[PDB]
Amino acid sequence: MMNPLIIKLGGVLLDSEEALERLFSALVNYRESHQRPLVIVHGGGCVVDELMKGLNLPVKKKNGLRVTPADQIDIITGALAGTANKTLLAWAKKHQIAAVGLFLGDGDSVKVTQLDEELGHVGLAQPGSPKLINSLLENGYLPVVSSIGVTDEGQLMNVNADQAATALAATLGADLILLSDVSGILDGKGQRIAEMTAAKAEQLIEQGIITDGMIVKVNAALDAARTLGRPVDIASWRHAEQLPALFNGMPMGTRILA
Amino acid sequence: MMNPLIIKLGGVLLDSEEALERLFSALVNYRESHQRPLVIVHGGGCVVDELMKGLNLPVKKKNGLRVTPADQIDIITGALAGTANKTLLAWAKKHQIAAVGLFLGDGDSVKVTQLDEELGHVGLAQPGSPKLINSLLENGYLPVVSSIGVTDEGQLMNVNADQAATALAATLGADLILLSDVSGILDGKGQRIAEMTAAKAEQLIEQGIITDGMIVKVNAALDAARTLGRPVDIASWRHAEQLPALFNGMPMGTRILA
Ligand SMILES: Nc1ncnc2c1ncn2[C@@H]1O[C@H](COP(=O)(O)OP(=O)(O)O)[C@@H](O)[C@H]1O
Ligand SMILES: Nc1ncnc2c1ncn2[C@@H]1O[C@H](COP(=O)(O)OP(=O)(O)O)[C@@H](O)[C@H]1O
Ligand SMILES: CC(=O)N[C@@H](CCC(=O)O)C(=O)O
Ligand SMILES: CC(=O)N[C@@H](CCC(=O)O)C(=O)O
Ligand SMILES: [Mg+2]
Ligand SMILES: [Mg+2]
Repeated sequence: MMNPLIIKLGGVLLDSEEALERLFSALVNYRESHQRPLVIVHGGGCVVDELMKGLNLPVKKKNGLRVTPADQIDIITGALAGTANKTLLAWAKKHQIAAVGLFLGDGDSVKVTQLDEELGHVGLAQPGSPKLINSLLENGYLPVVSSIGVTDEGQLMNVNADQAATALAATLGADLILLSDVSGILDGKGQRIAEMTAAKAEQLIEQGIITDGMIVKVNAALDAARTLGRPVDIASWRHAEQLPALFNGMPMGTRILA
Repeated sequence: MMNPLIIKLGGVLLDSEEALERLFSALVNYRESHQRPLVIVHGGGCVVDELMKGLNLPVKKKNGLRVTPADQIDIITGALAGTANKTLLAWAKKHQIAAVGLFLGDGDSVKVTQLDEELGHVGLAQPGSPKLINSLLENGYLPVVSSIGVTDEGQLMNVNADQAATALAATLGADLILLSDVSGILDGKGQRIAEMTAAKAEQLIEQGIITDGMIVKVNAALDAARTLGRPVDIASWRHAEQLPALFNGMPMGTRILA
């Protein structure tokens, strides 16, 4: 089988029925026209931010990573490993896609350990075993993986989805594309930056151009690019007409060069 | 491979760390001493009742089944398919058990359709395809399945865990044991009833002895018993010393006769 292609899904578009319908329409068209096996890794920081409101809880992110206290890991796991994951599985079913929902601990796909006591139950993701997912792919299923993981001691961990995607990419030797709610990395004037290198990324970060979630995203992209030795793109899945070319490997956002 | 044994886990014991540690200890001991493949199906009505409190929402059950409005299916899916499911996967990991979390729609394991518009997103579970789970079992994994499902049209459905377990039992041609927070079905004086038949069940229900969740449970048990042609037990997993004999097939609660 060919090297898989991991499509990481994130952004506020995860809360759009029209966006999801358009996306799954394009996924089906791609699947039925390409032999390359697909794997979906999803985030859902928005679903969490909403549930923390209905719950009246605060949201603190220490440089892109959400502080996850022990008293909030269950709620977060519910939102990400449950709600977000099963919502995507429902859309796949609606589109006759045979999918299987998983989290990082299934088949030890992605190894996770506590990153920093200051962050709480936030995990550091690293390559695991590709056996389970490789078998699922060889049997014709579309794995849909959340970013919740678990340590060997049995503690649930919240992994930022971008880092989970990169770790899984190395595990599977797969290509990676990071889809968000913005047309790639934007510059000081808010215009799309076509190509990105580690040196340029550093500059923009120091200048304060790349902040919050995009800092974590560009770093995960660079890691994947140098690890896989292939370019990694950051693009938007907001506009239907661009979806086709996007999956075809066309530069639609910011291409991260190894 | 032998016919699997589905262990359905429910009750308030799902909220007990001591109970969970004791249970997984006995599961490991059973697994390492029996060739019969295990499959876990879990409920978690308690996790839901708590989340509906922190949210300040009402809980209505029309004869054992929780009314699930469209505006609550995502929250419920989060609690059951997410929190409850991943909590059990963490305990399995803690005990070196290679498990894989699934929901009813994975591999179309259990077919689900809307049961009644009066109930909202509550599903009617029926046998599906045993291919995915049979493969997981043959590869050495312990499937841990939640009771959330999805219709062919892509709508998430809340299935009462007892009914999901029975449907999966028929699908896999597996034996079934329903574990709860009570020592089986109790009579008018609150004493354990050793054996149960369809005729006796009807009587007790009409008399008001068997109510709420136990009505759904005894009915699912009877269906499984007549469908599989084998006895189905309803017992408690509260006391550690009883766990061994329980899994060994000893009468610890109420044995449902076909
Ligand atoms: N230079 C930048 N270019 C583009 N987006 C940026 C930049 N700096 C910060 N962002 C923020 O990063 C967000 C995307 O990251 P995030 O919210 O974590 O979503 P996700 O990871 O689910 O795709 C964009 O919505 C934007 O608000
Ligand atoms: N005759 C009865 N015998 C035993 N338990 C009963 C009976 N009638 C009602 N119950 C209730 O059924 C409950 C178990 O059902 P339920 O709460 O749905 O838990 P679960 O399905 O997770 O095991 C018991 O805790 C008890 O409160
Ligand atoms: C640790 C951490 O930041 N986690 C992410 C996971 C979801 C995502 O990437 O969208 C979070 O927002 O909670
Ligand atoms: C429909 C329905 O009653 N669902 C169950 C599922 C969990 C269980 O059986 O514990 C419920 O309480 O929400
Ligand atoms: Mg993000
Ligand atoms: Mg019940």
